[PDB]
Amino acid sequence: SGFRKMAFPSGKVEGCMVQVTCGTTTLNGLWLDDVVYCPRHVICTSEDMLNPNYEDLLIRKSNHNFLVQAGNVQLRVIGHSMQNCVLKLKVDTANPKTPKYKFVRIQPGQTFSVLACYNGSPSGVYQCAMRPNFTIKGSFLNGSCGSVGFNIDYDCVSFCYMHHMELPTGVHAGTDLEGNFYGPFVDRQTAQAAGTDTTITVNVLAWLYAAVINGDRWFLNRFTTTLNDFNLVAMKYNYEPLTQDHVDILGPLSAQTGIAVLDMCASLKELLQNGMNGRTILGSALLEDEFTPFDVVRQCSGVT
Amino acid sequence: SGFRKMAFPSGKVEGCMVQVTCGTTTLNGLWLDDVVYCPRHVICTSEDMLNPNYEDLLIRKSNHNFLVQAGNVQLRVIGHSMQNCVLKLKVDTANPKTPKYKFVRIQPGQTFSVLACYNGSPSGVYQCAMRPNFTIKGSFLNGSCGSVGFNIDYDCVSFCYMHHMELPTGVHAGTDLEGNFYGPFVDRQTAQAAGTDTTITVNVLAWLYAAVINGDRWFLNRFTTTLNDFNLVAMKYNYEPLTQDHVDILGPLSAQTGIAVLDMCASLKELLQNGMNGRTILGSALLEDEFTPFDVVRQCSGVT
Ligand SMILES: CC(=O)NCc1cc(Cl)cc(CC(=O)Nc2cnccc2C)c1
Ligand SMILES: CC(=O)NCc1cc(Cl)cc(CC(=O)Nc2cnccc2C)c1
Repeated sequence: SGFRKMAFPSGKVEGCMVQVTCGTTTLNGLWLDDVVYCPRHVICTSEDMLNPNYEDLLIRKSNHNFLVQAGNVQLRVIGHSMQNCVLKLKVDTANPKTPKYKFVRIQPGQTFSVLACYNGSPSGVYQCAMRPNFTIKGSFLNGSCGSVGFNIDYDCVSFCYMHHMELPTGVHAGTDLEGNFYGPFVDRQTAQAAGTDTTITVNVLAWLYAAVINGDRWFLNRFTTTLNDFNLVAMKYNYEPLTQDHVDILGPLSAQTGIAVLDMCASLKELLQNGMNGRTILGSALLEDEFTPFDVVRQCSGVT
Repeated sequence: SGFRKMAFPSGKVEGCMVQVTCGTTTLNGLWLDDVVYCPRHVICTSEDMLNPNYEDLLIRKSNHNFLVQAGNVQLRVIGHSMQNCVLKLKVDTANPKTPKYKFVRIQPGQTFSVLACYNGSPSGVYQCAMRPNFTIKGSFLNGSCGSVGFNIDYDCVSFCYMHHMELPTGVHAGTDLEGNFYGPFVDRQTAQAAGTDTTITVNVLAWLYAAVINGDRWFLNRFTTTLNDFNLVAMKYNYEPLTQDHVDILGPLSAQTGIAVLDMCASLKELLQNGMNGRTILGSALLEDEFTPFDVVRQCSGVT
């Protein structure tokens, strides 16, 4: 028993982290096979960052201008190319620690582990979610760019995120491993609207199932609701509309606890309308939305 | 910016995890050098666990009865011994992935990362604190015994905890790497009083400094307090008494933000007496006590 915001073990990813330096800028790179992936703003100076012409900036750079260091050993760069907002640096050596991996574009509401890195070295690992507005509420400082988000299935690391920037609002923006930003964000120092964020309804319900599994049951009630009535409440409280697909993904949790999804929705409805009344659920005084139904099942069953 | 419950990167510890089987019981072991450390209840059966005579149970076991598997390879056991509540299995091979390490007995209120494991394989990593009552509020299931807690300083892994059991109250108990339980707990199936827990006052103040650093300042007020007046409030709310040593450890955070410790105590006092009023601090609706002042400095400065 017990429920924690658990991250995947970071070992397979620690072995891929490298430091990439170009000109005066140093950030993190991801070494998989003979390729190092890193944000393309590594080629910019502070003056360049207001409206950088990346194509022009990259033209002034040669393979020898990108300094890639893995721990203490220097990697030899034999090719460079830009794909969307990432640079792909071909190196003459395949990373001997390359795990089985995939590049995936996660959906908003999905979660992943982030290995925060500075100068190619890891500092910590934390679990987070891609917000409905495509930002991530992370913990990142200057030099953390190039840190990656990932998931792990048995032996395969699915890389889903690469950190690029912090918005003026303190939230974080980045790309998939093909360099496509999640959201409307561009890699330039300009005003950027993050957009209205909502609460991940299906995740809150999953976390309510995790609470029941771990003995926290005070919020269960004698009521039920319908998808339409629950969605009127979700609208009022900036919760994502719950769909039949969400109800279906909650099936395993509904089967394990014997609490129908719509009965759990009525608990969520009462909690939204009345609050916690000074009480807690799984050590939290607010409704947690950074656990997917899959995360709850994985943690409550002990999948390694 | 941003503040997260961040764990240390788990790689150095993943490389030490092994599976230990004895009789019908399988749990996790920690392979450092030519020694595998694991909970001594690995030698018990379910009937034995009510009042096990460990010395007698271990006498019926030989080196060949302890099956130690590292990934997919079997380790040869050449010695076995019991030290307090841990078994030390000498193996004929030193772990090639043994990091630089120390065995440390952490103090209550200190934090550490836990690498939860099942059958010698890691499932996740989370940050937690040794509660003042010497329990840990973790996420552990059957088979997680032997999972370890640790801290990392540059290249040295300080092992501080080994998971042994779950109390009937759902909280977790375990030992240092010498087999000494933290707290009054014994490794037997009996009633065990966890004892009154308190809130780690110095950690809440550190987290209040982290909040100011990251823009959350709504709780700052026009008031100050004294150590004695603040401690009367801490008593009333089951908060640990704040001492001059705590004030001193908060010095770096006080220097960085320019907010005197006693002024921050007056903010904490007002928050304890009036609550959050439906607001949040660093995404939390309650006062967080699982970040030490050192954790705050490390995260806010990006130490790798
Ligand atoms: C406001 C802003 O940062 N816009 C321009 C911009 C656009 C890009 Cl592609 C990159 C950067 C640097 C950057 O944001 N780094 C960073 C990352 N995470 C935490 C803290 C920092 C300082 C800056
Ligand atoms: C109530 C109780 O567990 N007492 C006896 C006892 C004492 C000891 Cl040394 C060990 C065990 C097993 C045990 O608690 N395992 C476990 C660990 N973490 C999470 C879930 C589980 C089931 C059992």
